[PDB]
Amino acid sequence: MVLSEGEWQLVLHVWAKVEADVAGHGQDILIRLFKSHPETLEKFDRFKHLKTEAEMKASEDLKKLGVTVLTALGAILKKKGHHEAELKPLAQSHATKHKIPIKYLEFISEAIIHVLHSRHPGNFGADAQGAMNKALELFRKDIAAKYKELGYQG
Ligand code: HEM
Repeated sequence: MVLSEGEWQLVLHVWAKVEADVAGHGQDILIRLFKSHPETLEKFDRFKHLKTEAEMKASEDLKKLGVTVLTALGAILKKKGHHEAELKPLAQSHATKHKIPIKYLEFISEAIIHVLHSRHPGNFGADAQGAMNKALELFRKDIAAKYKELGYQG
């Protein structure tokens, strides 16, 4: 699928806001995912044991992961669709080391949208949410295609 430039602009304008606090937004997102869809936590051997939201917030390693994930995502969004080189390593580890089904990539997309909507209401009205949704769907479509070539199809 293809985003127009005005859609990419809506995406990169709210992302610029996220980028003022990457660690705080990575924390919010992962916790939202884990609270909404607890089964997802089972994929993380390093964080599997965290029992409450308070322990998740206090986890220094979970914060460092959140930074790593948002940074990789940010790098993809900034390519505005031309993200074939960035997607390759990401799809290989998520398909063959981590084994993350597309369904879980849908769950984290929903958590990203939930946190931007709560934190950036002024820069995340309906049009901007529509554009971010389209960018994450494009992401998911391209990753699923890569999964299939890799032998996983998730
Ligand atoms: C926006 C979508 C996502 C992005 C950009 C992303 C990015 C990354 C990156 C950059 C790393 C470290 C390098 C690597 O192992 O490839 C990582 C690790 C990992 N990811 Fe993802 N990921 C995403 C979605 C998810 C989801 C939905 C799951 C599970 C429900 C997941 C599970 C994991 C696990 C288990 C690891 C290893 C973490 C650790 O170091 O202990 N990922 N991810």
